[PDB]
Amino acid sequence: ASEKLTFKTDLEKLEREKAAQIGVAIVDPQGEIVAGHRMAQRFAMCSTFKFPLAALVFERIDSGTERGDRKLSYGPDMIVEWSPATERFLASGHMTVLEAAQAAVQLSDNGATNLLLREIGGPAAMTQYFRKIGDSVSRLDRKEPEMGDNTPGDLRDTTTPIAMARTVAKVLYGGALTSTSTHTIERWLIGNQTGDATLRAGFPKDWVVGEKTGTCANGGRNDIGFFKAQERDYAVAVYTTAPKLSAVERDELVASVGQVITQLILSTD
Repeated sequence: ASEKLTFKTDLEKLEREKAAQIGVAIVDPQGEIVAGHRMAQRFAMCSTFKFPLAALVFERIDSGTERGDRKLSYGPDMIVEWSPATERFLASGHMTVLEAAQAAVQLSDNGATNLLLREIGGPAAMTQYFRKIGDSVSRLDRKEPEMGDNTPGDLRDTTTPIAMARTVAKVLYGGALTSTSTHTIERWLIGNQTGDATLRAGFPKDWVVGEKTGTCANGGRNDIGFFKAQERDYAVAVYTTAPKLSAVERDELVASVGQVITQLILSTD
């Protein structure tokens, strides 16, 4: 209670001084709440949905309705803003399911994400997967990049911190995927290339951390994932809205939230 009050007060200070709204949820591996802030306020998911999308793909691999080495053909029509791996593989004419999923998770590659969405039935099928694993909140309505428009008040392409944190825990800890598929996605999250300056920059350097970032128009900056601290496993979701901050200052904001999280966790002994 005392620690939870410091958590709240310190996030409210960041919110007030950075003119930002901060949504956080921390859950244990079974989805029980450790701490939260605006945890049931809706925020645009931005690229954070690419981690659940990968989980959906591995579920189809686990079930035999997809194969990771299946070649997904495409042309230049699939290149959109921020498609670094898709652009590199374009001349070869395809990416495999697994290549696309790894680029979506680790580089946030939009073309690779849309390639997978083409294959699994689109935003509706992403939403259906959320519902299947117990998430009645998260919804994908659009492909990239327009799903990141983050029009104020729009409930399309949103989640809440608590719903997403519980989805992360379900995927990583609650048996949604085989051990092999779970480990593959865990390692992709640890080796993510886009999160060096966000949440994991605010955590102690010996905590094992893996996460997926998101950036939206109108000041969305998010980071979801998992961390292992003091031999305890957690799932975490951070969504922020800071319209007036610079991109670097939003990075710093999420890292600061990581520090506030750390101080709560360390006050469990």
